[PDB]
Amino acid sequence: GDDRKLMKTQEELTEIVRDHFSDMGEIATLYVQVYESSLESLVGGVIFEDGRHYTFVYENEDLVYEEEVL
Repeated sequence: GDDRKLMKTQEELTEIVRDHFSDMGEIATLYVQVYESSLESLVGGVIFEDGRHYTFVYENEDLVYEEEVL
């Protein structure tokens, strides 16, 4: 009888993404635009001081990213 499944938090999903990019440069602004309190996913891009906006999607084990270009 199975009601003890503990998942991530808005802390943890962000702390993964933050701890990652802290090892690859310096962030002007970090935030989340979309948080899954029901799954373990994280999107909100990331903005560097140096003017490098990237999108970022942590999906399970795929940590995909790309430049923001519209």
